[PDB]
Amino acid sequence: ILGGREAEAHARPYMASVQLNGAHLCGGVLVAEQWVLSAAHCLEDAADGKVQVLLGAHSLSQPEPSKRLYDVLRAVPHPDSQPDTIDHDLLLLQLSEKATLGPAVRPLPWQRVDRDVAPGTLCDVAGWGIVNHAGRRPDSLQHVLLPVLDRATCNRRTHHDGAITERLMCAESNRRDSCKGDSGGPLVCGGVLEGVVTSGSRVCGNRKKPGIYTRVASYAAWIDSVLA
Ligand SMILES: Cn1cc(NC(=O)N2CCC[C@H]2C(=O)Nc2cccc(OC(F)(F)F)c2)c2ccccc21
Repeated sequence: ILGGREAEAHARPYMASVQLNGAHLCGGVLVAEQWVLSAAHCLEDAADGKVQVLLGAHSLSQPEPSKRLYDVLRAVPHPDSQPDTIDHDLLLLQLSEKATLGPAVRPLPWQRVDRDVAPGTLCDVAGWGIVNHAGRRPDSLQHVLLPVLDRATCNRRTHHDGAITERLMCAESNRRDSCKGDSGGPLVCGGVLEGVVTSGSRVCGNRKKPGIYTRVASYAAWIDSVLA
């Protein structure tokens, strides 16, 4: 997260760190007792690496009573996701058992009504991604509040030049932004999950290249099918 602040520890009990061989790789969001949603590109060339999900965390490194590292029974990328596109960039991770719930670990309600978030709506995105251009990695969860950017602006040639489909949304990226390592994490608006940070390499903090988020409401039936 660029231009953000250290999050209040455990105030986002849905927040997941998706880890590969013990290192933070991507954000994710607990959406059911046994299921974490993230981005499909996260597991590109993950091969047979050990994929785990850390729940209940603030610090990646320090002991906390609510922190638990879960193994993953199933990783389910969206069938239409592809390495060279930003489309359908969702991943569902089935934990090896249902998560132990409490004040620091709780699924987030998620949007099923397929209607756009209004431009200017202030939404929260959190993550353990890089916090500066040097690539400094924070030990603890960071967050930033970002206004939703209208799709027409986001689609201007100067911005993302027609790439933003009805299944995607954008947020402003003027100094405050998601960045490398924040992919897969949640964009939350009014206490409901609306977006998942896409996992394509994108310059961070430049107003001319807004953040892109997959609209969870557009994939409601897919999320349901995988859980079933
Ligand atoms: C906006 N933005 C999104 C990008 N993509 C992206 O993050 N990923 C693609 C799928 C995997 C994930 C990733 O690279 N994770 C990763 C890798 C190494 C360390 C690490 O820990 C960390 F963050 F440094 F603390 C995290 C991305 C990449 C570059 C620039 C902007 C970028």
